[PDB]
Amino acid sequence: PGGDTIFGKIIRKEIPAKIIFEDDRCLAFHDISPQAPTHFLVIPKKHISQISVAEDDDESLLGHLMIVGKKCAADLGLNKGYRMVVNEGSDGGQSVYHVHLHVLGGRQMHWPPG
Amino acid sequence: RPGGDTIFGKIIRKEIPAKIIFEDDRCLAFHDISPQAPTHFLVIPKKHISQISVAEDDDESLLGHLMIVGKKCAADLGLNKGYRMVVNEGSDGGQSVYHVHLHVLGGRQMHWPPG
Ligand SMILES: Nc1ncnc2c1ncn2[C@@H]1O[C@H](COP(=O)(O)O)[C@@H](O)[C@H]1O
Repeated sequence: PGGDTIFGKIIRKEIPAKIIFEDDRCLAFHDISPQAPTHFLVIPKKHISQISVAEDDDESLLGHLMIVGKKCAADLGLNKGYRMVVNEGSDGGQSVYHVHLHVLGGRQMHWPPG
Repeated sequence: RPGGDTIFGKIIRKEIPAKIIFEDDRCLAFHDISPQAPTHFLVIPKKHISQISVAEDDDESLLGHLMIVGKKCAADLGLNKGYRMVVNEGSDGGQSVYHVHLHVLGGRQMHWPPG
């Protein structure tokens, strides 16, 4: 349950993380390697390894990650905006094979997005 | 009006041209006019939502649908080595069109940080 990645360990509370929000199906916490003054992740508790293998039934859950992300961003005072990112695979630069939504703010985000 | 006032609303109603990848009752996927990767397209809802920060709770399935369509289009376009999904919110996010949309970029190595 939670999967065999470091994010699984975080979900199971086996290793520490700075948790922002939790409910019965997702978890939001600050990234250990922040790329902006505010940088956190929203992850599902269901182990979906990558967005490319998500099913149609996961539709509401994925949207839930975004809504939680939006709400956490507001709570963290990101009133000038932010960027949401999902990485897939090698080219996408996905670092952990557990689906995660990046939320970055507190500075001007630039273009291209990597 | 169905689709809203932005240029994306006009694309939805076929009033200005677009290179469309996928269309159903809830969304539309089309190629970006200023690609930042060899493949770069957008997935947008047909319902006008100005930005992700004002999305409502019952917009959850719709937002998730954008992602599912995004990943399916990516697969259909042969992005087998991966891709990056992006949502720009507000000034710090660099948002320029205030109709919610998901970027999907691939066909090259994406770098970190993501802007
Ligand atoms: N007529 C158009 N057709 C397709 N893509 C567009 C059009 N106008 C703007 N875009 C793209 O939409 C995005 C809007 O910027 P942003 O709001 O930061 O995502 C940019 O990537 C633009 O290149």
